[PDB]
Amino acid sequence: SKLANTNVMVVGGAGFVGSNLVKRLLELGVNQVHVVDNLLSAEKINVPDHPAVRFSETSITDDALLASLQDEYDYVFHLATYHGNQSSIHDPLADHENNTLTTLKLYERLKHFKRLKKVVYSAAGEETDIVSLHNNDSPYSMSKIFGEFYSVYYHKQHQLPTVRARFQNVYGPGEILGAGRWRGTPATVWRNVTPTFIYKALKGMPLPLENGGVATRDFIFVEDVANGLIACAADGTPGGVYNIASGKETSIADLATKINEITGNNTELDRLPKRPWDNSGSPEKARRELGFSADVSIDDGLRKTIEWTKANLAVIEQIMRKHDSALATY
Amino acid sequence: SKLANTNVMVVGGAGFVGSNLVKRLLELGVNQVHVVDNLLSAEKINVPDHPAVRFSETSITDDALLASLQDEYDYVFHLATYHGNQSSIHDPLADHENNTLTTLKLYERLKHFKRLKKVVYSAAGEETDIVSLHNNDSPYSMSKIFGEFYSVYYHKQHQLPTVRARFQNVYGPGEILGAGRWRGTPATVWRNVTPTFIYKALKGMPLPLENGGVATRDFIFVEDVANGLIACAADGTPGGVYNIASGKETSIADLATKINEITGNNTELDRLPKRPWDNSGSPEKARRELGFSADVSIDDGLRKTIEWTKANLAVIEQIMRKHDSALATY
Ligand SMILES: NC(=O)c1ccc[n+]([C@@H]2O[C@H](COP(=O)([O-])OP(=O)(O)OC[C@H]3O[C@@H](n4cnc5c(N)ncnc54)[C@H](O)[C@@H]3O)[C@@H](O)[C@H]2O)c1
Ligand SMILES: NC(=O)c1ccc[n+]([C@@H]2O[C@H](COP(=O)([O-])OP(=O)(O)OC[C@H]3O[C@@H](n4cnc5c(N)ncnc54)[C@H](O)[C@@H]3O)[C@@H](O)[C@H]2O)c1
Repeated sequence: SKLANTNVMVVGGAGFVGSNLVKRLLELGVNQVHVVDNLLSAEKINVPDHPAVRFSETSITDDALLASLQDEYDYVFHLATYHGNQSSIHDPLADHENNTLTTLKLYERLKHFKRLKKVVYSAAGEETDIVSLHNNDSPYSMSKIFGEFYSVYYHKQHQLPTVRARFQNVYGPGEILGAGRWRGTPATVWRNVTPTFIYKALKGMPLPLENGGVATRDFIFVEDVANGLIACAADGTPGGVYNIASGKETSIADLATKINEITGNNTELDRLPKRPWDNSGSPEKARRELGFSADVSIDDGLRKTIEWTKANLAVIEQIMRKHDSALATY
Repeated sequence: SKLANTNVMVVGGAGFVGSNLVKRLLELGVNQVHVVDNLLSAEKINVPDHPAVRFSETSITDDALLASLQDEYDYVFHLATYHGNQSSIHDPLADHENNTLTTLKLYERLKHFKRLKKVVYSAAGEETDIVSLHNNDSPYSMSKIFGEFYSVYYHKQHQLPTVRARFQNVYGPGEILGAGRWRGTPATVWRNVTPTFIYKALKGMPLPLENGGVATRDFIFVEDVANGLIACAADGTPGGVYNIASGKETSIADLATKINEITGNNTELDRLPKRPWDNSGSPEKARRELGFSADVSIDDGLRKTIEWTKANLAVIEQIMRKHDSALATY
């Protein structure tokens, strides 16, 4: 691997995608991983106790931390965000600090570093660089896009070797319901459909389907996402963008169906047939240019995710329970 | 006028466009104007000593000021920026604070105000709401676009009655060379081609043309811009965008030629013929929907601007001279 024996920074490295990227980097034989993470939406147990892992429990927007940074990194993965859509809507200023300003202050610091081979930014999901002012359901979605603007600017103006990796609907081990601090809404606990469904199935309760589960999504397993981020780092064109995607869609009804089959959850599912009006990212560029393919099936990824959830269920419950009081008063 | 007897806030109201908008608002018989301006790129003499004008010499990002704001405004004009392209490139963080965060914190505060009929945002120049990640020569240009994203979001999510007014190449009385603090580069003094040309012509010196002055621009007189902003306030569709534009292009060679004719500047101009490759915003929407037309000719506007510059030349020179030391060491 081009990443063997390298020094890498993972901003947001204690998070869901981050922690899995860190695991993989260590597997690939990196020299050092510097995790920078304020634990706003993460648990310390998702960092490793590793001699190669240095952990700064600090915001990447902290001026002292930024000024302390040395030109000793080959690669930077910028994965920090304000998790997620619902939280951002609740408090756009909390989102801005942890989602927009993060990227700007990081790049501003990194712009004169010469050891950097690649700076990989996790963007929201061929690849086009045209955007509408009207997309944008949340401050979160806007912050993600702003990070792409910054990634293009810093490349053009300062030759910062940025690569934007667009993904969506990641799932897998290491996504903990209720991870971090209360960010204003029940989505702090119920972060995403897949871990919510897995948790509820493991507890033997009915999976709540919205509108018969007709919505489809391209789910991608987190270990494929980690490998895709690494491919972007190694071989992605500076200034460029790649979809990191499975190219396969699964209905929420089928997601639920599979989670129930795997867990043994015997409870009813109110599912409806999908109609053309219910749903009216290509992986080709990454495949062709980076040799990257996200090949873990929804069935295999779900099994792995459920296995991890089962093994860590008590810990996850203790973490969920810290938000009981905020949940009850929401 | 719909603005007669209203309470209006002008963020950035001590500036070039702002001060002229304030003058016009007072002419239209507004009840109160609250100018909020940190004077970062403005002079106090551009505010009026008026019983109707309240001046807060404070950033619009100041938390105390924001929390102090009352639901007592009919109209808000958000004209603050970090002046301008060159400065923003020099210090993207200074730009962010005074160009991106300004809009976000303002809107976040204004979002539950009920007396607001319109919030008018000065954007950078039919009207489309699709943008490229690759436009964007500066952090300034990105901040302007981000403000449009915010203006659309806050309208959709919170019914904030935003109107984006896109203009460019404003000129006229009240633009003072060297206004405000040093923002890192000589552009602090030499702000824009028109006042630079007028100042130099009045001093009897050769106007410096770049590449024979083949570049063309749609110049618009500041009093037309003020009236256009007022039309947006009165009649602009919430969530909407309008070009505020003359629809007429002038070459920098012709700009220079006219300034020399008006001032009597007898010095040479190195001008070249414009070729098709030298230059390879429609006013129709504003005309049709708002009854607005920017009809002041380049010849008439230049005369008015030169007259004002002549009358205030000593004051402008004293203001320019404060940057002598920063100029000499740049
Ligand atoms: N999971 C998905 O389906 C998905 C989809 C598209 C894009 N993304 C992007 O992937 C990246 C990782 O997201 P995730 O799903 O792992 O969520 P996450 O919340 O688990 O991870 C983000 C991490 O950023 C950290 N963080 C927040 N503010 C910080 C700050 N100021 N300084 C340093 N760290 C800070 C959090 O504590 C957390 O560990 C994000 O940039 C996100 O927007 C995720
Ligand atoms: N003049 C043009 O050709 C042009 C073209 C397109 C758009 N605009 C836009 O028009 C608006 C006015 O620009 P201008 O040309 O009058 O420049 P300007 O610099 O004279 O005015 C901007 C004002 O904002 C103030 N300001 C800066 N930071 C502030 C803050 N944090 N809080 C409150 N006030 C702050 C400055 O002190 C200044 O008075 C801007 O939004 C600008 O981006 C101007």
